[PDB]
Amino acid sequence: SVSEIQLMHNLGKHLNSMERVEWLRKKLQDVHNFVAL
Repeated sequence: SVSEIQLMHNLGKHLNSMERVEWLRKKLQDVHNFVAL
């Protein structure tokens, strides 16, 4: 897409408002491990 670099157009699986709040819930069990398991 065009203009996809606004902070890398702060993209993350099309992170929206309800996706960023759930994102943060996943980043809570990630910031001290960084593993998808």
